[PDB]
Amino acid sequence: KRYRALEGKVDRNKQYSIDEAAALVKELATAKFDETVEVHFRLGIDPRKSDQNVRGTVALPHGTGRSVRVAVITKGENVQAAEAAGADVVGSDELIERIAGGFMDFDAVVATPDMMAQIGQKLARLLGPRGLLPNPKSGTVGADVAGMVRGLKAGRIEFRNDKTGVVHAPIGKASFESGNLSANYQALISALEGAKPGTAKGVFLRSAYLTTTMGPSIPLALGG
RNA sequence: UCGGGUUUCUCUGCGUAGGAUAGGUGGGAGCCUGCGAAACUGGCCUUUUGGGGUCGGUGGAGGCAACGGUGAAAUACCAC
Repeated sequence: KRYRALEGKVDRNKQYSIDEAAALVKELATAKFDETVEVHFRLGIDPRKSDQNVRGTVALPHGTGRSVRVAVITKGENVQAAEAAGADVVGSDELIERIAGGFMDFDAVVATPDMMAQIGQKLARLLGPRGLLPNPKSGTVGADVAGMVRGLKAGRIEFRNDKTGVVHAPIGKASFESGNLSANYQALISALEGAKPGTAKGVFLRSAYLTTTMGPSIPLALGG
């Protein structure tokens, strides 16, 4: 159990908005190690059609307690511009053997302009239908594997949708401040309520709830 | 008796592989002694293919997830 002195201070009938929940989120987590509290939203527009899934990304503010994940595949003057920085698993053309041998937990596997065919002639039989490839309009295309892979540096990417009616993206950690849990919360209603491709209904935001390693939830308010 | 709603309580979810239905994210490695995990017999619920609960004989009480297995995710520990 262990449900008091952290839920006794919790009532699921009042409010705790932006400048208030931020000074009461790192609190409701007197459990074990570092404890992050989720930020819940509800995509319940119409959860059973192909044009209601948010097929886009989000970019976290500062620097989380994590790192940077990008398995580059390059050759030439792109190896010293991709190993002397801090990406992930970089070498040469043998990165088709590191992503077809027995491990695919890597992220945005980059390439080279004239070497896109390395992830299109050799890894379009396996890595083809994975939706994690470099193309000339989305993530990282061209010789931009040092400037806009910084969108994979300063911002936890993440792209997912479901079949029920719950969508909750993380802020990172609570190992910061009471003005930085609401600074990470200025990029979640700033990069997640913009999914309107084909058809939708009326009124989007309704309320908000929470989640930890021992809860709980004080319904977050909304406004200016 | 019927019409439904709301709220407390109650759980099915195998087109794929994956030993045993993972239902989702974060703390993804810890505590749990304070709120439905093992399968011998003519089963209800999923339908006499395997699988949570069983009514009772039958009678190892400490563990599991995982590296592996594995996939845009994994079978457990805490909640929405």
